[PDB]
Amino acid sequence: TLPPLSLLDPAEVKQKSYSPESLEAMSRLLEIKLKEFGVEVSVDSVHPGPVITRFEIQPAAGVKVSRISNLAKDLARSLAVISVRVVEVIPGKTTVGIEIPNEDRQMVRFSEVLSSPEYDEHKSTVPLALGHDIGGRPIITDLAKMPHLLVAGTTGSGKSVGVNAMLLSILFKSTPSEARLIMIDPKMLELSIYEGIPHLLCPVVTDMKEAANALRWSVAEMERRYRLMAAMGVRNLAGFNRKVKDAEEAGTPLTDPPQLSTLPTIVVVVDEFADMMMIVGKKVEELIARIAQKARAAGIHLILATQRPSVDVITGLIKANIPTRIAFQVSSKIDSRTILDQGGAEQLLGHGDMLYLPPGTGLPIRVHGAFVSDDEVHRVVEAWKLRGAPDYIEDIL
Amino acid sequence: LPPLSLLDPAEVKQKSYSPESLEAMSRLLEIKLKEFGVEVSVDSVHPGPVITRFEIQPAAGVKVSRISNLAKDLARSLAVISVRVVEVIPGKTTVGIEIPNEDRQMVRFSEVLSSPEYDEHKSTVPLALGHDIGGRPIITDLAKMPHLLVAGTTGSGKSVGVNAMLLSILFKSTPSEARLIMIDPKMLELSIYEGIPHLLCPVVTDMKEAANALRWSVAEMERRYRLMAAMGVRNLAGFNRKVKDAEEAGTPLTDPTLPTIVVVVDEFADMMMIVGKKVEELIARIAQKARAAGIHLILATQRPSVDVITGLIKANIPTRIAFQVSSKIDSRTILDQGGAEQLLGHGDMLYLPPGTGLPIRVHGAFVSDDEVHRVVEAWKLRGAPDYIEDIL
Amino acid sequence: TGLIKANIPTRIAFQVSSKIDSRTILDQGGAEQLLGHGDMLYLPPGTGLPIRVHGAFVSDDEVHRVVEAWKLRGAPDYIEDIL
DNA sequence: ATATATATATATATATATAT
DNA sequence: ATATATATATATATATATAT
Ligand SMILES: Nc1ncnc2c1ncn2[C@@H]1O[C@H](COP(=O)(O)OP(=O)(O)O)[C@@H](O)[C@H]1O
Ligand SMILES: Nc1ncnc2c1ncn2[C@@H]1O[C@H](COP(=O)(O)OP(=O)(O)O)[C@@H](O)[C@H]1O
Ligand SMILES: Nc1ncnc2c1ncn2[C@@H]1O[C@H](COP(=O)(O)OP(=O)(O)O)[C@@H](O)[C@H]1O
Ligand SMILES: [Mg+2]
Repeated sequence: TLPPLSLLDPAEVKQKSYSPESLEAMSRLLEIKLKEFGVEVSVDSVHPGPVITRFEIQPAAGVKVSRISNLAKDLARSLAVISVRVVEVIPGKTTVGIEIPNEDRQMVRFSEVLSSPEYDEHKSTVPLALGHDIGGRPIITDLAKMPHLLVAGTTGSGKSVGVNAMLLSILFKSTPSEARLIMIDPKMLELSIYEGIPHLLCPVVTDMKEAANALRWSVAEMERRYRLMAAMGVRNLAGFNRKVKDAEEAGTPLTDPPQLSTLPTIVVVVDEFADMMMIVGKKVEELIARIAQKARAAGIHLILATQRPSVDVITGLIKANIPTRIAFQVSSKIDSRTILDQGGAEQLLGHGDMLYLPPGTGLPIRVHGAFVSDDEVHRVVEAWKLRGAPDYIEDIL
Repeated sequence: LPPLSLLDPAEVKQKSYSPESLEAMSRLLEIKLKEFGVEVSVDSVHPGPVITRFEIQPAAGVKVSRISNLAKDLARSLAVISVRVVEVIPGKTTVGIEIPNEDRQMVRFSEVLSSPEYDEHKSTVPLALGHDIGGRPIITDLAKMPHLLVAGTTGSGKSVGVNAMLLSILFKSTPSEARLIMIDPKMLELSIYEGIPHLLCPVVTDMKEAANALRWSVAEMERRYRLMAAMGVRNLAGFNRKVKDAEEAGTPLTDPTLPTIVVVVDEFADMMMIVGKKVEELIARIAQKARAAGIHLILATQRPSVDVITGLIKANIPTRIAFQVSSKIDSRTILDQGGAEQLLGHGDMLYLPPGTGLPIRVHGAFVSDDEVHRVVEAWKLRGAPDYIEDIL
Repeated sequence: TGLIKANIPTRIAFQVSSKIDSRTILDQGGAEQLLGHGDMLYLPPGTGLPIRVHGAFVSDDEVHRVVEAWKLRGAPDYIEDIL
């Protein structure tokens, strides 16, 4: 009874297209305005895209890539653009990629992302339709193996819309028997509108006295599920669901060290982690650390939307266990490496232009975050409440 | 309402610049840059009230950082206080240097209200806080900020800035829409406001009488927030939709027009220290849902320290205004960038929008305390005050 | 303390022994470069650049003379309930 | 133009010195 | 007795500002 994708707004902005004459002219202009800075290049390919256009240049014989990155602001100021991003390492090809933003920004809608094959047949209970890559290819990842996340970026750069797109990716694919959310929300403006779905376990947790109890129940559920899985000769949640479905195949509900069924995939979401720490502090610090360390094999996954994550806010022991991190628009090369261990997250655009950093890879996949206005979230949540009852667990609080 | 013909009519100045003066200054800028390393060609000039912008076309190979570092030696070599380099102006190729004038002209408040946006501003709490570089008024809506973080080192137009903000709040409102509860610790500012119907109590000048008004504000926001759900509406305009259509259809809608109430918080460092924590962790309570029930704050202080503007108060209010501050140390706790102390003073600010990260150079408006007395007396003469007992 | 620096806009620092003390007083860092013996930089009411004011010398063989010139003209008036 | 030298921001780890 | 706040040393990353 999963909702129809028709509840999302249609693809409209597909009208944009640039003639190859303009690309020729702009590539020659790029070569000239670089050669005016000492570095000579040769535009090799002109790979276009929705928001940016990767002018894949071939550096000369002897020029260093740093001699290009250190002028990624002068070159931008001298091309009548906002800010160019220099992809100092293309994977596979022996080039440097300059990504000059377009004039009219083809917006990305969310039905454009979900209608893609990578989402059609993504066999995980918890996918995440992040958006389109720099060329229109959709980027769809798996929070189940991710296994956690750290949203960041300054004010007005698309963090709330990012979390919204992620949650809607959770909804259009997973029943309450395959996913089950838990949401904390200090400074409530955009997450309250999710209340009532059959995927929650609590109200929208604004009572910071009750956030601690929610996360303590989360840790307790982690412990209980580890006990229950270790008593059944398995090594993670996926193998446990395999065993229970093979049991139901033989029509035999297994023991309960009566009956056991498939277990959900908890998703603990936290918006603006800094405001939560400014209230609960050390009381819910060991809790986040302990639900981030040993809560992958169980299923309790942890999203953490935040502004600039510093060790003052998100401690090192928590960041050292959340290895997949996105960044929308930091302010400098230190606000960048606080969230992404690199630079270049300041050389972006607002309005939802993230840098997805896959787990265990030093190359941020620049992704354009899908746009989801609150009307879409409302027309999805009100359609969920029609399908299920607000199943809550007061025992959590 | 008190009409526009109650303020000082903006004195007519012929000008502070001539085309030959701008041309000579542009040539001087090019020559003083050529004496340095850079090579520069000025193409366009944009005059302004206080700061004048020179959009320069740097030569092929000139890195912007070089001019941004030569900023101070330009300030010296041009015989000015200090200039600032707008490193990237949108949609162009020219770097913008901003040179202070020699004949400052004042931003008089009638010149700010008579602007076409204040008259057309569709709200009840506009903070018409003066012109910008170009000389175009910068009017913002309180209910969308939805709170404020005015600060700046002493003698930076702060009392006058807050007075202009409050006069803007007043000038286009009645007690049925806007309403005020002022907090003036130092016995110094806002003591003039005593008899306007926009007040709910005698101006809270005692400091242990301030926790009372604060607790009443909390109770008021949290009872309006329940009264909303009693009709399913969300914002105060929504709850007003009923009672202003209950007169278009004659509807007896009862207790199952509430006005916006702007708690005017001034020099809150005092209130902080003479109360303690029951005020330190109470504005953080208000700011959460006050933005939906008319309650609003104008949090202002005259020393932005680390223990006065705390992360428990700072993070619930993203809209923040500076003035000429001591140095970068207070710049980083009243704003989040660099250049909030290098302001020409006497009203200049860096307004930071709610959903932006670039503060706009804004020239504050100057309001004569004579005209403040005049307009407060005008309000006292139009209607009459009305207070409430439990405010304590 | 923060309480003392809170509501005292006007400050006067003679030559302090280091720079941390100069920031403790003025928040400027220019008090440690004073030539001693009554030299001081005045941070005027309000704020701004600290003006340097070489203090004036008065000798304890003159404070006593002035105390005498006053004492002869009046008498100690100690309001009882102060202490 | 390109290799170093000096200042600064951020994060870790330790020793004191305060408070509960 | 046992948690915080501060100052320090040290290690990276980043620009500017001098040598060759
Ligand atoms: N995918 C997108 N495309 C275009 N604009 C977007 C997109 N995502 C977000 N925005 C813009 O960003 C704003 C929301 O930013 P937000 O996530 O609230 O930042 P913050 O939470 O830091 O204030 C919206 O006003 C919207 O216009
Ligand atoms: N926009 C302006 N135009 C002219 N003079 C101004 C302006 N803003 C401030 N001033 C001058 O600065 C003074 C305001 O000082 P203020 O910053 O209120 O002191 P404090 O910070 O101690 O309250 C006014 O008396 C006025 O003379
Ligand atoms: N105007 C002045 N010129 C030169 N020396 C001065 C002046 N004023 C004070 N002094 C010096 O200051 C000294 C007194 O300082 P002192 O009272 O010992 O300081 P403290 O009591 O704070 O330790 C005198 O020895 C005198 O020489
Ligand atoms: Mg947000």
